[PDB]
Amino acid sequence: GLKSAYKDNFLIGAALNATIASGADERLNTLIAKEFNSITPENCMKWGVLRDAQGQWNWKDADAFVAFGTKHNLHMVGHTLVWHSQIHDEVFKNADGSYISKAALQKKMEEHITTLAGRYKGKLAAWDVVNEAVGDDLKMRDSHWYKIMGDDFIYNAFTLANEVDPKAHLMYNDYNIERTGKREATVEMIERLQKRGMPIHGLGIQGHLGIDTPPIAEIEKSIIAFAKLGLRVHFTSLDVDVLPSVWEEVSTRFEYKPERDPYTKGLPQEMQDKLAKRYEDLFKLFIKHSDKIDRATFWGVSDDASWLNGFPIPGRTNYPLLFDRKLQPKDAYFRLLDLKRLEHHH
Ligand SMILES: OC[C@@H]1O[C@@H](O[C@@H]2[C@@H](O)[C@H](O[C@@H]3CO[C@H](O)[C@H](O)[C@H]3O)OC[C@H]2O)[C@H](O)[C@H]1O
Ligand SMILES: [Cl-]
Ligand SMILES: [Mg+2]
Repeated sequence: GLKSAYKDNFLIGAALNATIASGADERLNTLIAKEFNSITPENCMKWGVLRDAQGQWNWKDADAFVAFGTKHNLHMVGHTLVWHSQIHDEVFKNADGSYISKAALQKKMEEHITTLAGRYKGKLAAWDVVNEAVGDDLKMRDSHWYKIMGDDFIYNAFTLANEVDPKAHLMYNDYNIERTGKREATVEMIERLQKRGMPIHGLGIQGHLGIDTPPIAEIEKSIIAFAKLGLRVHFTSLDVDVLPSVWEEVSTRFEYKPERDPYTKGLPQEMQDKLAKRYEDLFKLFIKHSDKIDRATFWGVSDDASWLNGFPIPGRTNYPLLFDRKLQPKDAYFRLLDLKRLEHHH
């Protein structure tokens, strides 16, 4: 499978939802063991999913994920310690809406990281310590984290994670950093935190790509720029959106319309071909820069369980991954295998 074909290049990973990570699906257990040598929990280690609004913890799904990776001897990436999404407003705010102090939030971060990264110390090889800190306007994202703590929210998150599990490979992770503008803003931020002595080992490019954009050349610039920071590059959340885009009026663009969901009956072969060529282009690039890249993780296993079916428009039928809704490999899968099977060396 993919993991074996790409053995000499990088890990091949998948994000697993809680149903998959339970181990109850024999067909996926088989598929995953064959294809992937790394996994990431799709949701269960996120603050607002793992904990309730009162801060109470429920380990069932997170433990099941770690048990699954241990059972199958898979490299495991924790996702994610500090992020502005899927986290209760109660972490940051009093019931009246007012923000708590920097000191009070720091205490909460310390408790969260110490507990979560501590539980799985030595079991998870890597952590997405901070996710999505640069805004799409290229300034620091105006989250509660940032408004209360400043850039110390990032510095302190990495410091704490490194104290709790000194052996973990600590990553900053973001989307659209394949693109000019955000790439450079991210480079500058990381540069300035590295200067301050922040422990950081890796840089995650999410890789939520469109069928057309961004071009390979922009992605290449990012691989090269982030590697120059002395960081290992990971592609963390790969998928290819094949459906009409709403990214380019502004307030109805997220509503369901049938014209924006044109493949409910199946993805036609011509689009299968385009999708296969797009993934092939991408993996050619990755192979080219295998010296800089530790991992390529897909944000799901099969198309039936992709988040892009419901984002950014609820209820669509998307086709973003390497396995179809019956778990059969798509044409894109075979193009990826052929890149390695037919590789030329001395
Ligand atoms: O519809 C219910 C549920 O939604 C899906 O999970 C979503 C995640 O996949 C999503 O992951 C983020 C994707 O963007 C970035 O890569 C980020 O780093 C990821 O955490 O987060 C929102 C979730 O709703 C599941 O597919 C499905 O069961
Ligand atoms: Cl899940
Ligand atoms: Mg282990």
